[PDB]
Amino acid sequence: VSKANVPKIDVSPLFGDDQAAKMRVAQQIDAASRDTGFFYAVNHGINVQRLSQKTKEFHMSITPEEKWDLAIRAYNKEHQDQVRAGYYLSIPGKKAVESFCYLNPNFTPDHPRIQAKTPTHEVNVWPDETKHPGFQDFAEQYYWDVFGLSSALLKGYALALGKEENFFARHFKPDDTLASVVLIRYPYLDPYPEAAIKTAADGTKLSFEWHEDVSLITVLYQSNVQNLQVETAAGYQDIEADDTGYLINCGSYMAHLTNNYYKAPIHRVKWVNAERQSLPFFVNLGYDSVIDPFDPREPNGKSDREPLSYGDYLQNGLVSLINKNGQT
Ligand SMILES: CC(C)[C@@H](NC(=O)[C@H](CS)NC(=O)CCC[C@H](N)C(=O)O)C(=O)O
Ligand SMILES: [Fe+2]
Repeated sequence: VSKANVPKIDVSPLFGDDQAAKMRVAQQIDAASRDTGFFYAVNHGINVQRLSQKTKEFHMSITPEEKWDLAIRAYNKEHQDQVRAGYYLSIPGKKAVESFCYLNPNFTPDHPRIQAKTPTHEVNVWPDETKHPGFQDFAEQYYWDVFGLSSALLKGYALALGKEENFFARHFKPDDTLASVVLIRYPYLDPYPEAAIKTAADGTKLSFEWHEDVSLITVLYQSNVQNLQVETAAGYQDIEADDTGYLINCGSYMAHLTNNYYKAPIHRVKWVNAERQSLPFFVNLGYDSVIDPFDPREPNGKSDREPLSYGDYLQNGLVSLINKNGQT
């Protein structure tokens, strides 16, 4: 019933060289991360009007033929190499949500991780240029725009924890990041299929159940339709929508590294019968990236938790999320 306190943080100093101003941003990241776990990043420099318009044009013009040709393995047995990247189909009358996921544009057939067949690395699939002119160029450019924003955010998290600003960002590299963009369409449907609505223990109608994120951080743009709720000790609280800002939260890899000092907030998606967009960028590191866990509450920072390689974390995490909350 209540509304979550989600502050709006001007992140523009993180692109600059005024070190005190960066510290003032870091303090606000720290405070939000220790409270509900969510904040809006504002003054971020990304053209989100164009993001939303180009995503809508793609979602509304793609045909069933094209969806089959781009489908991940869960929907097309022919595409055994597409576990992450491709189209995630809706099922008329049963499943409302549909989406398109793409990975690092640098993952080509000649990339060494692709040649080694390393798990979680795939080459992106794209629609025909002539049916969707400019879409691939836009989407690859967007990847690097949100990469740049995420790199700056990571400097803020580092300073917030008392570390040098490259503590996380040094592991977040264009040549090997496992980060993904997902372009999700939540449709207006009348009648809305009952199989696509889940009922929470507390009676709330949901589109996606409670979870912690599989990410270091999650950088999310959504249309202006309220849908997210965050769990607190006193129950779920509504996150108000803001279609000019990016909603930021930590994933479970951050909670692991920090001995839960920055928790991964549990959140869920309420069912709303409205046409809307949900466009997450999941900040993932490289396959071999390892950050030694530390405990910010302890003077010496010592913690007993085992270091975890990002690749093993991600592979287990994505499968666990499918098993718990369903194939999307
Ligand atoms: C809550 C939003 C981020 C969005 N949900 C989501 O994106 C949910 C929960 S964080 N995320 C996932 O299913 C993980 C997708 C991972 C992606 N295929 C990849 O290979 O990297 C929604 O609107 O449902
Ligand atoms: Fe999430």
